Amino acid sequence: MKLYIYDHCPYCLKARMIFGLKNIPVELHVLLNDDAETPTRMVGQKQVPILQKDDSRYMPESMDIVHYVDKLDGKPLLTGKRSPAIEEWLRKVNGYANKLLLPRFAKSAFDEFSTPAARKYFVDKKEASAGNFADLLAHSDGLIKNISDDLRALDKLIVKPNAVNGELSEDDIQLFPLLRNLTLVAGINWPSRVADYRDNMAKQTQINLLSSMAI
Ligand SMILES: N[C@@H](CCC(=O)N[C@@H](CS(=O)O)C(=O)NCC(=O)O)C(=O)O
Ligand SMILES: [Cl-]
Ligand SMILES: [Zn+2]
Ligand SMILES: [Zn+2]
Repeated sequence: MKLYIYDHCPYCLKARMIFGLKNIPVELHVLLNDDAETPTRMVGQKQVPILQKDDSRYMPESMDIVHYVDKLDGKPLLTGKRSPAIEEWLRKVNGYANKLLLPRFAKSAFDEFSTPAARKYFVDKKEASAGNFADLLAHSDGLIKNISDDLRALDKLIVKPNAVNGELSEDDIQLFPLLRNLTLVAGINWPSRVADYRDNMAKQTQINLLSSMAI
């Protein structure tokens, strides 16, 4: 199977997670952020992730790909209970996390931004939507405090470092991509239980953390 992604893309990360959790090999391909032609040939419009199944057919939609791959061997892993507290925490943190992440993604060495035009495409589309990146970056100190404090709240909710609610669930697929991308943010104070969850899920999923290029 092949997965066509952006490295920063949280939807893409959800799809990458399930391959890692199931120990199913997959060939990753990072598309340039401005490449409409390639995803359009596969699924009809520019979007990632895109799965190429072992029958060569292409499938879009992270939700569909996650559940397709989880069921492949008739042994689904995503069986644990959902947590309203975790889901509510994610809604709260998603209220502002992109104010930190988008301007940092635009300055980072992800392969989807490896041409100038791709990087400019991202900046032009996301500034229009999120607002002036300079202004967002000038507000970093408050935003970094807010996420450090929110992670202190999450610390008390993590049941096991291998599964947020104790058994692997839909909530791990929603939580880990956010925690992975937040390792790009220099200055966050990571509590112990959250750092262990983040590291264990990075190891299980075989998805890299971003500490080495944090800004
Ligand atoms: N409903 C789809 C959403 C994928 C999506 O919007 N992905 C974004 C990248 S993410 O970093 O925001 C995307 O494909 N953007 C490309 C564009 O809109 O030009 C799914 O669940 O897989
Ligand atoms: Cl899902
Ligand atoms: Zn994106
Ligand atoms: Zn799901």
